[PDB]
Amino acid sequence: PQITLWQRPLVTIKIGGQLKEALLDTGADDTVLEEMSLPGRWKPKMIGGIGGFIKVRQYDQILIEICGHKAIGTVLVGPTPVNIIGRNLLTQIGMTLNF
Amino acid sequence: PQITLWQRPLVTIKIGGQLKEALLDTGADDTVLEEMSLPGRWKPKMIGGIGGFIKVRQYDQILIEICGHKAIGTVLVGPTPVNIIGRNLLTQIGMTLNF
Ligand SMILES: COc1ccc(S(=O)(=O)N(CC(C)C)C[C@@H](O)[C@H](Cc2ccccc2)NC(=O)O[C@H]2CO[C@H]3OCC[C@H]32)cc1
Repeated sequence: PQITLWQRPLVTIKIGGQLKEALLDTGADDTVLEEMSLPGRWKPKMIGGIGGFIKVRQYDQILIEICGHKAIGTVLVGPTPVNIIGRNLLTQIGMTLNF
Repeated sequence: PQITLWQRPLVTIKIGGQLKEALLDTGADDTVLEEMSLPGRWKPKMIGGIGGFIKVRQYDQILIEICGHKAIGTVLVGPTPVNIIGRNLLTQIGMTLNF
Protein backbone atom coordinates (compact mmCIF):
# COMPACT_ATOMS: atom_id res chain seq x y z
CA PRO A 1 0.00 0.00 0.00
CA GLN A 2 0.83 3.70 0.03
CA ILE A 3 1.60 5.76 3.13
CA THR A 4 0.98 9.50 2.90
CA LEU A 5 3.26 12.01 4.68
CA TRP A 6 0.69 14.57 5.89
CA GLN A 7 1.14 13.04 9.36
CA ARG A 8 4.10 11.24 10.95
CA PRO A 9 4.27 7.74 9.39
CA LEU A 10 3.68 5.72 12.59
CA VAL A 11 3.39 1.93 12.74
CA THR A 12 3.03 -0.75 15.43
CA ILE A 13 5.91 -3.21 15.61
CA LYS A 14 6.22 -6.53 17.45
CA ILE A 15 9.59 -7.10 19.10
CA GLY A 16 10.63 -9.27 22.04
CA GLY A 17 6.99 -10.05 22.72
CA GLN A 18 6.21 -6.33 23.15
CA LEU A 19 4.15 -3.93 21.01
CA LYS A 20 5.68 -0.51 20.32
CA GLU A 21 4.65 2.54 18.29
CA ALA A 22 7.45 3.53 15.91
CA LEU A 23 8.24 6.04 13.17
CA LEU A 24 9.08 4.90 9.59
CA ASP A 25 12.19 7.03 9.24
CA THR A 26 14.07 7.27 5.92
CA GLY A 27 16.49 9.71 7.55
CA ALA A 28 17.57 7.10 10.10
CA ASP A 29 20.36 4.67 9.14
CA ASP A 30 19.40 2.39 12.02
CA THR A 31 16.37 1.46 14.11
CA VAL A 32 16.49 3.06 17.57
CA LEU A 33 14.10 2.07 20.37
CA GLU A 34 13.53 3.37 23.91
CA GLU A 35 15.02 1.37 26.81
CA MET A 36 13.97 -2.27 26.76
CA SER A 37 15.34 -5.76 27.31
CA LEU A 38 16.64 -7.80 24.36
CA PRO A 39 18.36 -11.21 24.23
CA GLY A 40 21.93 -11.81 23.11
CA ARG A 41 25.19 -9.90 23.16
CA TRP A 42 25.48 -6.18 22.48
CA LYS A 43 28.13 -3.55 21.74
CA PRO A 44 28.07 0.02 23.10
CA LYS A 45 27.63 2.70 20.42
CA MET A 46 27.17 6.48 20.07
CA ILE A 47 24.69 7.88 17.56
CA GLY A 48 24.24 11.52 16.65
CA GLY A 49 21.40 13.62 15.35
CA ILE A 50 19.84 17.02 15.96
CA GLY A 51 20.74 17.95 19.52
CA GLY A 52 23.87 15.82 19.72
CA PHE A 53 24.73 12.22 20.56
CA ILE A 54 23.15 9.55 22.76
CA LYS A 55 24.73 6.30 23.99
CA VAL A 56 22.97 3.08 22.92
CA ARG A 57 23.39 -0.71 23.09
CA GLN A 58 23.65 -2.39 19.70
CA TYR A 59 21.84 -5.70 19.25
CA ASP A 60 22.18 -7.63 16.00
CA GLN A 61 19.99 -10.30 14.37
CA ILE A 62 16.75 -9.26 16.09
CA LEU A 63 13.39 -10.48 14.73
CA ILE A 64 10.82 -7.70 14.24
CA GLU A 65 7.27 -7.84 12.86
CA ILE A 66 6.30 -4.69 10.97
CA CYS A 67 3.61 -3.98 8.35
CA GLY A 68 2.76 -7.68 8.13
CA HIS A 69 6.35 -8.64 7.34
CA LYS A 70 8.76 -10.52 9.56
CA ALA A 71 12.15 -8.79 9.28
CA ILE A 72 15.60 -9.37 10.78
CA GLY A 73 17.91 -6.50 11.69
CA THR A 74 20.02 -4.45 14.07
CA VAL A 75 18.26 -2.62 16.88
CA LEU A 76 19.83 0.20 18.90
CA VAL A 77 18.39 0.55 22.42
CA GLY A 78 18.76 3.82 24.30
CA PRO A 79 17.33 7.15 25.54
CA THR A 80 15.73 8.17 22.23
CA PRO A 81 12.68 10.50 22.51
CA VAL A 82 10.80 8.43 19.93
CA ASN A 83 10.96 4.86 18.57
CA ILE A 84 12.51 4.98 15.10
CA ILE A 85 12.52 2.37 12.32
CA GLY A 86 15.66 2.94 10.27
CA ARG A 87 16.66 2.03 6.71
CA ASN A 88 18.31 -1.20 7.87
CA LEU A 89 14.80 -2.57 8.50
CA LEU A 90 12.78 -0.54 5.96
CA THR A 91 14.69 -2.16 3.09
CA GLN A 92 13.85 -5.66 4.38
CA ILE A 93 10.12 -5.02 4.06
CA GLY A 94 10.57 -3.53 0.60
CA MET A 95 9.65 0.04 1.50
CA THR A 96 10.57 2.82 -0.93
CA LEU A 97 10.12 6.55 -1.44
CA ASN A 98 8.01 7.48 -4.48
CA PHE A 99 7.06 10.75 -6.20
CA PRO B 1 10.59 8.09 -9.70
CA GLN B 2 11.30 5.52 -7.00
CA ILE B 3 14.07 5.71 -4.40
CA THR B 4 15.12 2.54 -2.57
CA LEU B 5 16.60 2.72 0.93
CA TRP B 6 19.74 0.57 0.74
CA GLN B 7 21.70 3.83 0.82
CA ARG B 8 20.91 7.23 2.31
CA PRO B 9 18.25 8.98 0.18
CA LEU B 10 20.47 12.01 -0.53
CA VAL B 11 19.24 14.30 -3.29
CA THR B 12 20.26 17.61 -4.83
CA ILE B 13 18.20 20.61 -3.78
CA LYS B 14 18.37 24.20 -5.02
CA ILE B 15 17.92 27.11 -2.65
CA GLY B 16 19.19 30.65 -3.08
CA GLY B 17 20.38 29.76 -6.58
CA GLN B 18 22.85 27.18 -5.25
CA LEU B 19 22.87 23.39 -5.27
CA LYS B 20 23.21 21.45 -2.02
CA GLU B 21 22.85 17.80 -0.94
CA ALA B 22 19.97 16.98 1.40
CA LEU B 23 18.48 13.91 3.04
CA LEU B 24 14.85 12.90 2.30
CA ASP B 25 13.69 12.46 5.89
CA THR B 26 10.25 11.02 6.64
CA GLY B 27 11.06 11.05 10.36
CA ALA B 28 11.41 14.84 10.31
CA ASP B 29 8.34 17.07 10.67
CA ASP B 30 10.31 20.06 9.39
CA THR B 31 13.09 20.87 6.94
CA VAL B 32 16.34 21.83 8.68
CA LEU B 33 19.36 23.11 6.74
CA GLU B 34 22.96 23.84 7.71
CA GLU B 35 24.04 27.47 8.25
CA MET B 36 23.31 29.66 5.23
CA SER B 37 21.92 33.07 4.27
CA LEU B 38 18.22 33.48 3.49
CA PRO B 39 16.23 36.68 2.68
CA GLY B 40 13.77 38.49 4.94
CA ARG B 41 13.03 38.18 8.64
CA TRP B 42 13.14 35.01 10.71
CA LYS B 43 11.27 33.77 13.81
CA PRO B 44 12.70 31.61 16.63
CA LYS B 45 11.92 27.90 16.87
CA MET B 46 12.93 25.08 19.20
CA ILE B 47 13.15 21.60 17.70
CA GLY B 48 13.93 18.35 19.48
CA GLY B 49 16.07 15.68 17.90
CA ILE B 50 17.61 12.43 19.09
CA GLY B 51 20.25 14.18 21.20
CA GLY B 52 18.09 16.97 22.58
CA PHE B 53 16.86 20.42 21.61
CA ILE B 54 18.43 23.12 19.47
CA LYS B 55 17.51 26.68 18.48
CA VAL B 56 16.89 27.32 14.80
CA ARG B 57 15.94 30.28 12.61
CA GLN B 58 12.59 29.91 10.88
CA TYR B 59 12.16 31.41 7.41
CA ASP B 60 8.77 31.19 5.69
CA GLN B 61 7.71 31.01 2.03
CA ILE B 62 11.22 30.20 0.84
CA LEU B 63 11.68 28.96 -2.73
CA ILE B 64 13.33 25.53 -2.72
CA GLU B 65 13.69 22.90 -5.45
CA ILE B 66 13.97 19.23 -4.42
CA CYS B 67 14.76 16.56 -7.05
CA GLY B 68 13.83 19.16 -9.65
CA HIS B 69 10.39 19.80 -8.12
CA LYS B 70 9.63 23.36 -7.05
CA ALA B 71 8.38 24.02 -3.53
CA ILE B 72 7.76 27.17 -1.47
CA GLY B 73 7.67 26.74 2.28
CA THR B 74 9.23 26.90 5.72
CA VAL B 75 12.95 26.28 6.07
CA LEU B 76 14.71 26.11 9.43
CA VAL B 77 18.41 26.99 9.66
CA GLY B 78 20.52 25.70 12.53
CA PRO B 79 23.13 23.20 13.86
CA THR B 80 22.10 19.99 12.08
CA PRO B 81 24.47 17.12 11.20
CA VAL B 82 23.18 17.26 7.60
CA ASN B 83 20.56 19.09 5.50
CA ILE B 84 17.23 17.31 6.03
CA ILE B 85 14.05 17.61 3.97
CA GLY B 86 11.11 17.07 6.30
CA ARG B 87 7.48 16.21 5.72
CA ASN B 88 6.46 19.86 5.27
CA LEU B 89 8.27 19.84 1.90
CA LEU B 90 8.09 16.11 1.10
CA THR B 91 4.30 16.58 0.93
CA GLN B 92 4.72 19.56 -1.45
CA ILE B 93 6.54 17.37 -3.97
CA GLY B 94 4.07 14.47 -3.73
CA MET B 95 6.46 12.13 -1.92
CA THR B 96 5.04 9.01 -0.24
CA LEU B 97 6.22 5.74 1.33
CA ASN B 98 5.23 2.54 -0.49
CA PHE B 99 5.57 -1.20 0.12
C1 LIG C 1 22.84 5.60 13.21
O1 LIG C 1 21.41 5.51 13.33
C2 LIG C 1 20.72 6.72 13.52
C3 LIG C 1 19.33 6.70 13.64
C4 LIG C 1 18.62 7.89 13.82
C5 LIG C 1 19.29 9.12 13.90
S1 LIG C 1 18.34 10.58 14.09
O2 LIG C 1 17.11 10.29 14.91
O3 LIG C 1 18.99 11.74 14.80
N1 LIG C 1 17.82 11.02 12.54
C6 LIG C 1 18.83 11.30 11.50
C7 LIG C 1 18.78 12.77 11.03
C8 LIG C 1 18.89 13.74 12.22
C9 LIG C 1 19.95 13.03 10.06
C10 LIG C 1 16.43 10.74 12.20
C11 LIG C 1 15.64 12.01 11.98
O4 LIG C 1 14.60 11.75 11.05
C12 LIG C 1 15.05 12.48 13.32
C13 LIG C 1 14.26 11.35 14.01
C14 LIG C 1 13.61 11.87 15.30
C15 LIG C 1 14.39 12.02 16.45
C16 LIG C 1 13.79 12.51 17.64
C17 LIG C 1 12.41 12.83 17.66
C18 LIG C 1 11.64 12.67 16.50
C19 LIG C 1 12.23 12.19 15.31
N2 LIG C 1 14.20 13.60 13.05
C20 LIG C 1 14.53 14.82 13.50
O5 LIG C 1 15.54 15.08 14.14
O6 LIG C 1 13.57 15.68 13.14
C21 LIG C 1 13.75 17.02 13.58
C22 LIG C 1 13.36 17.99 12.46
O7 LIG C 1 11.92 18.09 12.36
C23 LIG C 1 11.37 17.83 13.67
O8 LIG C 1 10.55 16.66 13.76
C24 LIG C 1 10.68 16.20 15.10
C25 LIG C 1 12.18 16.26 15.44
C26 LIG C 1 12.57 17.34 14.44
C27 LIG C 1 20.69 9.16 13.78
C28 LIG C 1 21.41 7.96 13.60
